Amino acid sequence: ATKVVCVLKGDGPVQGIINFEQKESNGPVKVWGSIKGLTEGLHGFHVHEFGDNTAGCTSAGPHFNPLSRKHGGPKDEERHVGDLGNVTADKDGVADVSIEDSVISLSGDHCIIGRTLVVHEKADDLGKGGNEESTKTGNAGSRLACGVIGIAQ
Amino acid sequence: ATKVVCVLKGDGPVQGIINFEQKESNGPVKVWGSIKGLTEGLHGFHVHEFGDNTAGCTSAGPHFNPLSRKHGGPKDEERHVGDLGNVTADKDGVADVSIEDSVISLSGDHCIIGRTLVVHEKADDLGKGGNEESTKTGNAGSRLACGVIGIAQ
Ligand SMILES: O=C(Nc1ccccc1)c1ccccc1[SeH]
Ligand SMILES: O=C(Nc1ccccc1)c1ccccc1[SeH]
Ligand SMILES: [Zn+2]
Ligand SMILES: [Zn+2]
Repeated sequence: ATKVVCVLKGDGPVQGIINFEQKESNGPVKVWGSIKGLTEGLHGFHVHEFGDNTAGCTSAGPHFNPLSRKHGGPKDEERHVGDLGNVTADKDGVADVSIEDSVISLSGDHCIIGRTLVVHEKADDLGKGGNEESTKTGNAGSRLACGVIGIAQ
Repeated sequence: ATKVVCVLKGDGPVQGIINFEQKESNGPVKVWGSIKGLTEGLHGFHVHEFGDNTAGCTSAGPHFNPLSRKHGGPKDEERHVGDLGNVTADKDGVADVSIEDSVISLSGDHCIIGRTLVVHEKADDLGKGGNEESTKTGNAGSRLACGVIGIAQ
């Protein structure tokens, strides 16, 4: 019943449209849409803390982390609320996105409305890279495109 | 205290940053920042319903209007929640924005988080233009720049 949407833009050629939908407050969020202009393979896919694009995607701050946990894959107990893991771009540079997540929400204290969705330069190592940056960002590199997560029709 | 922010971008040169601060729930909201690339004079300045940028500023929908009223100035009893009236571009094309509104909120029913701020091509006539368009849009014309209203540090 709660419908939200995010348009991903950055300096470069990466852009996309991601829909979010949640039927029950406590229940899962379906995340789906398309992203084009990516390099083929995995790209880190995260909700960042701030709906702030004042200095581009950098202003968005870290992965949304209300419970002060270390970075992980979406399936781990130890993760950021914003840890949606990876999306996969085909050879034409298009990632078809379809995720269900039960840690993000479109209501309550884990609500992601007014926060930033970011698609990253390279693979999220899901906290398994064996360095400090692995358990903070997943070493997914720079922020290619982002947008503020907003209420849709 | 809640702090939110909006970056205004469009197809032309209008660019700006607008901060929103509310110290207590259903308290007044301070709106302040800077917009540049505006023609000298009054520009309609409204929160629109949808934080949806899929089709540029057009997909923002109409003025945020949860109480199903007609368009007016921010000081009118008959207004949209999104009716913030006008901002003034000086002779350099810069609008230094500073508004206090008690109808918009950053919590509860009148909350503008995940909605869209739009600066318009022309003056908001505050519903006194003597036509249908006046009682819906204030004849503010086209959407020069918009942004989704997001959570700030
Ligand atoms: O809904 C929100 N909070 C909220 C907090 C506690 C209980 C119920 C609801 C919210 C606040 C800001 C932005 C977006 C949302 Se969804
Ligand atoms: O505030 C929100 N929910 C909410 C829930 C319970 C009490 C008060 C408020 C909210 C939801 C979506 C967007 C923005 C806000 Se501010
Ligand atoms: Zn993380
Ligand atoms: Zn209006």
